[PDB]
Amino acid sequence: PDLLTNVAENYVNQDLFAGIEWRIDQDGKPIFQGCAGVKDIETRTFIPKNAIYRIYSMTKPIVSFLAMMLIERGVFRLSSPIQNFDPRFKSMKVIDQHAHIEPATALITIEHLLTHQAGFSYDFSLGCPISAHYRDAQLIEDGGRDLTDMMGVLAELPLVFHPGTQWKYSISTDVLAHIIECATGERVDDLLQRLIFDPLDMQDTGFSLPLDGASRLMEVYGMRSLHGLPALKPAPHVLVPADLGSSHPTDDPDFRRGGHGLYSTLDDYMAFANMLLSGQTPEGETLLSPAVLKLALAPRVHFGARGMRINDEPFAGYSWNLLGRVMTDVGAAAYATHLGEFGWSGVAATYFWVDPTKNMTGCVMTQFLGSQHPIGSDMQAAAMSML
Amino acid sequence: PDLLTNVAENYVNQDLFAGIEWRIDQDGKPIFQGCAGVKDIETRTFIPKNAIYRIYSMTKPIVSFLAMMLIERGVFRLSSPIQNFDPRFKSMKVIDQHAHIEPATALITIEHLLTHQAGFSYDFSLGCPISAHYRDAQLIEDGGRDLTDMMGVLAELPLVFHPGTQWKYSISTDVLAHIIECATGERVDDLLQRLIFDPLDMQDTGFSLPLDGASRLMEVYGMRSLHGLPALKPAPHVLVPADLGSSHPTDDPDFRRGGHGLYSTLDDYMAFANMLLSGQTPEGETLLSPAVLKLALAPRVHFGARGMRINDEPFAGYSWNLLGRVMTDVGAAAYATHLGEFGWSGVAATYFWVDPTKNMTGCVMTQFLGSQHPIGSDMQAAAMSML
Ligand SMILES: CCOC(=O)[C@@H](C)c1cccc(C(=O)c2ccccc2)c1
Ligand SMILES: CCOC(=O)[C@@H](C)c1cccc(C(=O)c2ccccc2)c1
Repeated sequence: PDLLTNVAENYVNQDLFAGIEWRIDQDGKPIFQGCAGVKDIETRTFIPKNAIYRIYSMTKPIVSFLAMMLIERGVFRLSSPIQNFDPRFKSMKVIDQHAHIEPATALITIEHLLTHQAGFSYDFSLGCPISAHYRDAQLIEDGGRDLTDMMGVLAELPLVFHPGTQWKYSISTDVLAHIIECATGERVDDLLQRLIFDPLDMQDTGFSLPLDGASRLMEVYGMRSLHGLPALKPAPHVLVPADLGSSHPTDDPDFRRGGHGLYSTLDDYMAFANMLLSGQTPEGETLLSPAVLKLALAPRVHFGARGMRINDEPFAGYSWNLLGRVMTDVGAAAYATHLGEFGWSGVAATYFWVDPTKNMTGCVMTQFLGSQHPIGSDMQAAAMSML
Repeated sequence: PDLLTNVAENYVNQDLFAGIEWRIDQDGKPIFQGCAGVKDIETRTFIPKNAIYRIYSMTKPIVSFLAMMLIERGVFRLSSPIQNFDPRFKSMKVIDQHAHIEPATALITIEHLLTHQAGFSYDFSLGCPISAHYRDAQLIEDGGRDLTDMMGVLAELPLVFHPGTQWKYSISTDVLAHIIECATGERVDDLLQRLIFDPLDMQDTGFSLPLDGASRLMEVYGMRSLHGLPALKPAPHVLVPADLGSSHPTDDPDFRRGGHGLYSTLDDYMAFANMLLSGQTPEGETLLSPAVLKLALAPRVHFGARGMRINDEPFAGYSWNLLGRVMTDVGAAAYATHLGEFGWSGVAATYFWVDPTKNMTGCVMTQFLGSQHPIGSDMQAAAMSML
């Protein structure tokens, strides 16, 4: 039966999500799709055609893919030290949980940024030795700050381990977007437009709403913590509209980031996901050669018995490649999948996957910040059970 | 029986040493003393009255004692970073045996210099990752270069471990002499004269010969390796005059060092050794307080299974304090001693000890570079056996 509809309708009928859309493609054509709920519970307006979602860290596979294209074109290489493009990242320091600070003993490379092994942290990282200083600097909160300037502020702060020696999910994709700009002399949003969005016909994807976009933007629900102080336990899961402060502008022509900030649609993101099965547009144009796509997807960071964790949340059986998660042990997995399934997700509960063993892609779009309910994994599992 | 004479005479009669003097004091007055052999085997001139010896690293306890006086007087402290006095030692790097170089993760302190834990090495260190670059720079060989200038060259080279983390006998006492000059605005030789030599009436001790000193200087025998390349096995122990090149001038008024370079006499060095029993001159003037002398003599570096070693030669049962060796386990010792016996020695086979349990001091003066025979320890053992 249609387990995907069941999952989505149950979430809407339990007042856990306002509105959900999903699509599963196989061999580049839709095989399951649906929608549940509404654009916003306040007016119960129906989900519009080509509804728009804040995809947060589903920005990261796109920016990472751009970096792989630029590696293929010779702009830089995985081993390139980022200080060669921005000397503000020369002479980094490292801080630990015992207040000890010392010089970094390795240079940060492009590969370190793509694997979150550079030693950067994130503003909302609970218990982190440096996240308090990120929050004081408002690195994430101040979305009106130009990327180039935010990077100058970040560069003055210490790392939390020596580059290459550990893994911690981080602001490093934003550093990557910035280093792309340094290396090319172009803006990351223009490069994304020319190299990825326009060839794949992702006309609704970008760091600002399209002209007719305000009426299609889905409402975002959830509770962002006071002052950005990382919470010690989950807030109650309640459909209250979320206040984004100045972190996620809708119409700032200079807003651009590497780790979040894109708006997109279900249809646009599926075009990107389907492309990742081959590296080609549907017309057959190559965005990334098979050899470099294989380089990008191969498991690259392997985890100990604790596994891959973000703020202590597990990604069971997943390793990390240059674009995001990749399933490397079905026997350790916590929900239905196949070896080699890859993809990523965002904090407003958007989720996608690519499953090469089934020539399958899937994406769930919704807007709930810090959900206590893993809707993305639930929908993936339903789709796996159906195919 | 006079074991000391028997040892010394056997060494002279076996053509191993040209000339030997010794004196052992108890309670500040001589109990055993003697001489054997000649000033030089070429003319067989007898050892002159107030014969002069190149004491090499028996310079180090003198310069270290000076540093303790300056600590007592508030000039600097054990924890003082040396870069505060000479910024050429900011931003040190560390090299390892696998060609890897990285920034030092700790600042070098005065204490590190006094304990040879700063990470410096020495030109003649066999197998050392950096000693080839010391030799290329001629740090030891170029005795005509001003101390201040040698330090500038040394400061550009990497350490061989992070400061504080290991022990390696080193050029750090020369760094200490230079930092003393930076901290005080005075020259180390003027400070030694005023603070130590003049109070102890050590009128023949200094970095150049007295005006009547040339005829009193003992000839120096042995083989220095060609180009300074550290030898893979001992050279034959043969009494041939040694060529010191420009490493050890006799009449350069600006030659001064921390780790070697002093000329002295048996009588002068015994005045210094006897003072180390109390921190006082024989007239009762305090050069160093009892509390700071105890701080200087307390065992400070402890060694693992292989023990304290220099170029793989062992100092069995010895630990390191701020002035040199200190006996911390008679059950591990390789020759007669008592708990707390301390002192040092030099590469031309001069040797001294202070034994607080016996209120005893002893010194052996001779001139043979890189002796295969441990004459100093043999004479200490003889004297211990005669009490
Ligand atoms: C998936 C992408 O989200 C991120 O990981 C970073 C980029 C991010 C960026 C901007 C805003 C937020 C939050 O609003 C938030 C974070 C943690 C808990 C509750 C809310 C998070
Ligand atoms: C005790 C003080 O030894 C030193 O610190 C330096 C000043 C030194 C200076 C000049 C010559 C030598 C050697 O002749 C030698 C070194 C190693 C092996 C064999 C011979 C050593």
